[PDB]
Amino acid sequence: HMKFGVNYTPSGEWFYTWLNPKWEVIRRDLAQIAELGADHVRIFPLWTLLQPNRTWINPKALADVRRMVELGGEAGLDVYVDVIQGHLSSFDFVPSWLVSWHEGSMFTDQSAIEAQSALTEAIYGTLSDMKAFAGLTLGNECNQFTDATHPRRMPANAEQIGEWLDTLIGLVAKRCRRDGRLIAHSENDAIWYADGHAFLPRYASCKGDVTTVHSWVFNGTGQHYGPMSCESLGHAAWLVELSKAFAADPHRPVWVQAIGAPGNVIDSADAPEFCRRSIDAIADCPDVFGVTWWCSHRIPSAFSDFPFFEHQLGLFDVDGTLTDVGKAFRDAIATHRDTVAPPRTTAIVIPVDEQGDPLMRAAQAPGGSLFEAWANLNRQGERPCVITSLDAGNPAKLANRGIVRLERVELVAGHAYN
Amino acid sequence: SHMKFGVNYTPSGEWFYTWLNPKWEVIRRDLAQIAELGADHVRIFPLWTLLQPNRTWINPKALADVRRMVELGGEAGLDVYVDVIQGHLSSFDFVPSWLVSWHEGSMFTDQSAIEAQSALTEAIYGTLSDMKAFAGLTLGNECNQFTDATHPRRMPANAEQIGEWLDTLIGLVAKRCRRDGRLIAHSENDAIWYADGHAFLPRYASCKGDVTTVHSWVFNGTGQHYGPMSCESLGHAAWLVELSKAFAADPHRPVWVQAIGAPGNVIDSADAPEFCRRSIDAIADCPDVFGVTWWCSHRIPSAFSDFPFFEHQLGLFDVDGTLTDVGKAFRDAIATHRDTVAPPRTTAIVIPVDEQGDPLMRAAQAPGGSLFEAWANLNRQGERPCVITSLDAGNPAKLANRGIVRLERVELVAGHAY
Repeated sequence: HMKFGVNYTPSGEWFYTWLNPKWEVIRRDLAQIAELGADHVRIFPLWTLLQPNRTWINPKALADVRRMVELGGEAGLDVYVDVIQGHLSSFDFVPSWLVSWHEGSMFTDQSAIEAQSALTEAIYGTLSDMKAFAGLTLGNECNQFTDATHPRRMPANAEQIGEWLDTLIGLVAKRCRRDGRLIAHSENDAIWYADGHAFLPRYASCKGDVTTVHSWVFNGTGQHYGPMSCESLGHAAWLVELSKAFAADPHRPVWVQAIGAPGNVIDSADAPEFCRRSIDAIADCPDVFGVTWWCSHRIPSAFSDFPFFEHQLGLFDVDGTLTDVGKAFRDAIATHRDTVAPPRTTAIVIPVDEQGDPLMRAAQAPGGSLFEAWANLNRQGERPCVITSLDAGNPAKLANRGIVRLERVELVAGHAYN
Repeated sequence: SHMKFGVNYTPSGEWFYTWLNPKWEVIRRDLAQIAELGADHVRIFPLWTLLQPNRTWINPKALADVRRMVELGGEAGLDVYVDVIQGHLSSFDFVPSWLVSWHEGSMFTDQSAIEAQSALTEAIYGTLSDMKAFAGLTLGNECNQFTDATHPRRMPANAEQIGEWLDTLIGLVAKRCRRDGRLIAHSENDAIWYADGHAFLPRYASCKGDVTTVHSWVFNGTGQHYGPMSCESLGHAAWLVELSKAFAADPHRPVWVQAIGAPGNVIDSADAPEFCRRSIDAIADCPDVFGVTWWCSHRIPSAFSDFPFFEHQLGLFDVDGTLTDVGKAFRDAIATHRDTVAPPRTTAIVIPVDEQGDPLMRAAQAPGGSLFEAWANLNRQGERPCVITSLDAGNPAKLANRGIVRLERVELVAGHAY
């Protein structure tokens, strides 16, 4: 059955609380999350505090991560830790030894990679004795650093990205398997949607233990089709099913690791229903690892330079009370506690090259022919899945997935995306 | 008319990374060691990233840690000077997340950033204002390095905007400083004296704030072009003292040698004690010297990476806490010059300036330039030269106020050693 969790934004001080955590408030924060019926949280230490020198990891920062995990467990939550932030809510947190006079690419500078390796090992080893420590993600949407849009871009080609993922995941993959924990990585949706982007779809769907997707309908979907359109309400289920096309394993779990109802496209009055119906569509996709809502506690209004909608994403308001979206999410957990999605047997076909990479990612981005073909089949009640053209010509893969019907469409780029 | 003697305080063991979790018993021992030298003050350096992690939130714990370090300085018998904005330390930039990449801005021209720096200056002064040991503030360590074209993530500004930035931040506390008995200053690296085209102008250091600050580092081409133990190198700090007075409106304005060391990349380790003694000998023969503040107290531990190597040796106390040979020289220099009063300097070299009092050619007063060598040659000859501008040379009142009786002129010949 699906797991239900929340991305943990500390009340009152946000991630600025890591300098001097208020453990009694954090204990209360985590207790509130558990009261929703959530079974896990995802937490975010800051790279700048963890590793202020390339060869010195701050022991107090590690002990603070340990204490937050410990409090998560005492609240009855499994705790997932993102190692490298890196990036959170429009802000970059990059240690001084990788900035300006020391500027470097985290993806290709060998000394930086060895530092990220040491940090990954230090986080795992710090937490490894804890019953509540459930697994690690390399870091939140690290691919945003290498995208051509980034104003201080860290360069990398696709081969170097694959090596970066393999290096860091390979440090802990064996331990995670024998310990019963998970190792994953996380990209924003440029990996699915942006042609020329150095993170490739198959990286998300084949590397690490589960696929992560982050579903944000401010990516042009809500603006182009309407915030409460089938395209918008189904966007998270679309990412789940799209991602499986690029998976070698036919029942690999897909983790909707971040999803929210962004107020820059969805009116606040629609956000509870956006939450309920988005989770309804996700729950009708097989093999969903879980849904992790963004986020637990609203950002205090005294903090500046956030995009305004980021402040409202919290399930709990600044005074600690449960919002209407929080109620919807609580109710969605109860609704889908034991939901089992039936197999999906009609697949749309993604044309790919001989390496299994899309001929045109823009066609599966919002506004694209493949995006809309899936959305139309979904609106017609046909419950589509997604396959590549390579797999379409392999009956063993089709049989293992139960696919009996194939729908094909031409490649047409969308222009609604970002 | 007596010089103060102090040390720039680099915390033992953890360097400025100690601000994450200060080891107060070690810091107390650090400051007692500095006082044991006979030093009467320290200069301390909080980190901007920890003080102000959001544009509109200053972290109260970071403020309380600054207050506690000042308190321990006082308990050691030291006056404490605080640099507000780092900003820049020993090749590293510490710039908060809200002023980088997606949030990239210039601290010199972005009005909302200027208002944040104002709030931080006021918060630091106000936190420390009731403390007997708090002796004054500098806006920040060598902030001009952020606007130089050499900087790889330059914060733009023209010379007018730099003047406004200084006037704005200094103007916040200038009157309180005067009524309370404290000082306000600003600090630039030597590009202000040497770099043609630089938006910080010499008259800014010599007229704005209460005392002129200079940072004397003979790796700026002086040690290379003339030799590490040359007169040009041993006299370089006194040269900056006398050069700076040419651009001061106040004829007896104090000049603070706020940072000076014997950098191992140009000065042999065996020569550093004599470099310390004789540099201070030269400074002590310049009138109106506010004080000498050695860089730095405690050597950087070898476990920390990516520092220019010479930065590790600069400490008066070794990584094991024992007093180095330079520390002995500096201790002995304090005792030698406790009561040294420098006689007036009456022979002046003339700096040609435009109608605004700015050099016609800064390269001529940089290492290798005609004006640079004219002062050094007169000093080596025992002539104890001072420096005035061409505007001052044609003003009998200014000449009278400074006791200038003899003027030496040289044609402008640019240097290229800088």
